[PDB]
Amino acid sequence: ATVAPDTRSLDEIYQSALKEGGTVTVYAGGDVQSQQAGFKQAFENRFPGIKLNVIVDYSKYHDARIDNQLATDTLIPDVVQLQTVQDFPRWKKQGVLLNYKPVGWDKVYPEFRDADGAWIGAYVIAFSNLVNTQLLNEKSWPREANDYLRPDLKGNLILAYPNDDDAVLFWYKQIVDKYGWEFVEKLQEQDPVYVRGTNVPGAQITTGKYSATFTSSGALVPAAGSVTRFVLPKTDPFVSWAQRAAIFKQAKHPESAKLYLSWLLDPQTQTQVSRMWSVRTDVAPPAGYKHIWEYSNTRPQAFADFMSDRGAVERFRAQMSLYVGEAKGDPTPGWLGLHPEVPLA
Ligand SMILES: [Mg+2]
Repeated sequence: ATVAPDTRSLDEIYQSALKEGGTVTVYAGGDVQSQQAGFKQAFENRFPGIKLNVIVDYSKYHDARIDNQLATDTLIPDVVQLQTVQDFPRWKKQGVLLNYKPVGWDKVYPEFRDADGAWIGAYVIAFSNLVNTQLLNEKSWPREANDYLRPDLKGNLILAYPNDDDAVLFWYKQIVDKYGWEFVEKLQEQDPVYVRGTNVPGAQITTGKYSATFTSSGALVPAAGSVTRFVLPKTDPFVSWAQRAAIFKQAKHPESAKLYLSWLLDPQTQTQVSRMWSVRTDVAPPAGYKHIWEYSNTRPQAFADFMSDRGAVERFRAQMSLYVGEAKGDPTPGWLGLHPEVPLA
């Protein structure tokens, strides 16, 4: 089906959405439900009477959950938004996605959108250095990969399990490409602490238990008095991608789903709610930064290309497992089962 970019205002979409019962359900990729709390609060304040029933789980479990619900005709969500970006062209070809070009679709950087409107990049996430600014002075913030091998960072590092999250894994793929397996070998001698949940390193660094990590997201504009800082490398690669979102063809609440996606793309949402880069060409990067596509030391399309070859990803993941061990501990989102209809208690 051929569609044109939505020309309606948010309020015009919103009045139309209100007829649907006052709830839109979103299966969103993430480590913990709290990561979506800001979006939920902003959305529900902006559109009174419509609840953003967003449900967080690892992307690698949400996509399987959607595949199984499709197979059994028990589909629950209106919208899916994940970092497993290779799923979206597959679901498109399967015919289960609603072609919709949201408000602002024309301004989305072309590689961050499906040409027919089958899916859209919602916002940009990047994984790189996160440092404790009270433990480390600015001149000593580690920024390059080999900075983490210096003696005064031994025992002071906490890291997300690369074998539990493919975006984390891709950071290592790039670094091994450049510096070889010797980097991973030397890194283990630093006695890093590995954890599940990409939220956890930043959480424990904030409390002062660790000094730094190199596979974390973070605010480009930190809040006043923040003890942490997201810091890019000067030269070394970092990971970035556009989180992908789509509406299902069988969505029970298509107008509300449309509202959500159009709201995500709004310039205010892109700069005031989303905490990193925007997918839009007409949205200024935060002061001090360039557009994500202007950094020579990251390539969002490289993550997508990586994720398309499951065999290559698996082989690299398995080798990393031999260096860091099996991913230990409980899954941070909790265990949602096959048919979560609301967030966990
Ligand atoms: Mg030792």
